[PDB]
Amino acid sequence: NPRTVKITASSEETSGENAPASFASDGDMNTFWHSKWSSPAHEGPHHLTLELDNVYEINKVKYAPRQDSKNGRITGYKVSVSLDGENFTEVKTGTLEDNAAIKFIEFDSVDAKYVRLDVTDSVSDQGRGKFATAAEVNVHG
Ligand SMILES: OC[C@H]1O[C@@H](O)[C@H](O)[C@@H](O)[C@H]1O
Ligand SMILES: [Ca+2]
Repeated sequence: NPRTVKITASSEETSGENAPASFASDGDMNTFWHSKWSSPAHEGPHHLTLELDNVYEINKVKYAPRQDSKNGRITGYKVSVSLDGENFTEVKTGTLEDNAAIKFIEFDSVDAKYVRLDVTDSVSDQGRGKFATAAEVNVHG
């Protein structure tokens, strides 16, 4: 029910491959957002912010890792909510297992128009923290 109308990111890759932030919001597990890795690489801090079409009561973020590589797989996160897009309130901080499984970050119900996923840690095939990727990210109530 919470519907993402817009997604913005710290950075995105569109030169070395086509991996824009919108690819984290397109319902397709075969497309991923990637932080900019082509020179000059953006090495963080990485984040993804979802703008919803209304204020929703939310209690879960789904984070589906890219399925073809561990590059940018998020292992450390903060989730924050906002009504205006500038003033955020942290609702959850934690770690995520280093595997390709869809992750479900759960917290007490809270109103949000914007949901920001800040990366505090990530892994790579090779590395830590340099990249961030997501096949899909969305929010649920
Ligand atoms: O160096 C970063 C890059 O590494 C590549 O091997 C991978 O195909 C890209 O998606 C990107 O993660
Ligand atoms: Ca996708």
